[PDB]
Amino acid sequence: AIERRHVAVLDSTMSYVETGASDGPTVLFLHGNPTSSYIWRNIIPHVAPLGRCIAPDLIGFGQSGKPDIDYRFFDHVRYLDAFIDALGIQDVVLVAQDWGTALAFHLAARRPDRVRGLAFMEFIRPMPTWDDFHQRPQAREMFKAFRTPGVGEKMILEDNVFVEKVLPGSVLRTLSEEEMAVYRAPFPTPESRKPVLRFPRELPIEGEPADVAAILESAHRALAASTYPKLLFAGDPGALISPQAAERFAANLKNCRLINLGPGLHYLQEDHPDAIGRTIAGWLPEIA
Repeated sequence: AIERRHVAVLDSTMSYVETGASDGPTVLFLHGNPTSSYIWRNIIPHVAPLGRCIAPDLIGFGQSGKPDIDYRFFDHVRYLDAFIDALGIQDVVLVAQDWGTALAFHLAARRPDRVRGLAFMEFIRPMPTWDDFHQRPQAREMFKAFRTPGVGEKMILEDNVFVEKVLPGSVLRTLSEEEMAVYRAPFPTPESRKPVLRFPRELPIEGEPADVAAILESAHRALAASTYPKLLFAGDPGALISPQAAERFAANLKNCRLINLGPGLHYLQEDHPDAIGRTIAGWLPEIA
């Protein structure tokens, strides 16, 4: 009982995977850069017996449409909101990673009524300095380059380094040639890679861009006050989130359980699908 579908959204379409009607909650899975619903493929089967799983491809990613837009964070907000409306999704449990977490936090800040729980990992937070981005200095230098005009275009649009090198580089196991062919499929041309280049330029680092920084600071205030149940997964060493930062974050949030998965980098779904899926499955009955 699983299907890839498409739905008209604003000026385009979005693709999504759906497991269909369930007596349990609706569970909305949100990927980040430069992945798609595909990253949840080994996790969703653990959750499907307990809830209706919906995993969209963000606009410009996966099998979603490629409209002529900027692909800013605010564009993703609008397309995801319209996706939610088009499917009639109401109460939801959010499962999110990377930019999917920023979308989840901003959704919960505006519509707290609807958010019944949040399982998250490797999340976006305002970063006052570059030392607050990532944990390895060579990664900081690379993302500084992505954020530099001209240089980032060459690296991401022309050479496709985010898909071809950064993605497999932040998985401990080796992604197979067939897995990489799926991950590369949305991005055959420099033009198609525009969303992949815009995302790192949206990261709120040193207060810039100021519009994203302010919106995510507000979303984090709402998250800190919120009372819905939460699961925070973390790897060692992780990438955006160190083990120490994850422990402090989960300790300070309300109703938040920390799951230390063990050795892992950024794309934790690729190294720990059973642990993530089984843990979410065991936690959903607390929500219902």
